[PDB]
Amino acid sequence: HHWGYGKHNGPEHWHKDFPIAKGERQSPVDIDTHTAKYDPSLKPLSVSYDQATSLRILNNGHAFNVEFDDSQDKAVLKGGPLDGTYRLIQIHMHVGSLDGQGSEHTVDKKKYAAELHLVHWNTKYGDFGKAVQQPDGLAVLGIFLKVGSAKPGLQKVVDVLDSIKTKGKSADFTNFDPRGLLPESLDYWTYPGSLTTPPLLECVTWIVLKEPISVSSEQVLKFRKLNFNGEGEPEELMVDNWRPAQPLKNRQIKASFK
Ligand SMILES: [Co+2]
Repeated sequence: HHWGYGKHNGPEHWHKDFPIAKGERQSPVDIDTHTAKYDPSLKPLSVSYDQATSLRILNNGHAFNVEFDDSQDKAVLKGGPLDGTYRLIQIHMHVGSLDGQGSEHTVDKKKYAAELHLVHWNTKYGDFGKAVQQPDGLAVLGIFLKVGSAKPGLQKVVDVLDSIKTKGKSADFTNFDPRGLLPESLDYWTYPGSLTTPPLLECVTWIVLKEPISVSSEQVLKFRKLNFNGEGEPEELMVDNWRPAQPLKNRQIKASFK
């Protein structure tokens, strides 16, 4: 079998195949707002998704993933704690089975209904594959999801979920603007971490937005209708595909806001 989120292959088994799962810079972590350090020396975050170019959306059996053309600097992330340019390559979602869970990062132990991960990689490394092998190769943008008013930017994804219900299924997803997935405020917390799924490489500079985005009940409901399984196998709803919080160790979490 493969790694996953089930009893016999979930986050608790990962360390056997990827020993780094027990490393010193593992993600996600809990964000204790009473001890996070405000650092007024962080250049403002710069999100430039003006010429963004999405390609397709896919169900790899772990989540839905929207792939982007990262051959050029069309949709990048700079500023904040980042040095250089980071190219957006993919966006996926971690969701729960209940509104009270689903996010990977937590704030004062509170879990959100879901967490969006916008994955970017350092252009000083040539490509994603080379980037994941560097302590500062990736820059992932995390956005918490909370039930409220429907998010138009997410409705685009919601409307195609039917076509990619099972593992391995993919659909064309061009003309998708990721700007519609952001909240109003760009305030964030940041700390050095890793990928949250195998190979769990400690190559990412985490940027987690303080302000979640709102999604309607109908939308969140549709985001839980996807399947972990491939067509024809016993149906396993793709819910609770999140890795719990990991030991922060001596890492310091910094806030961009007072
Ligand atoms: Co993720």
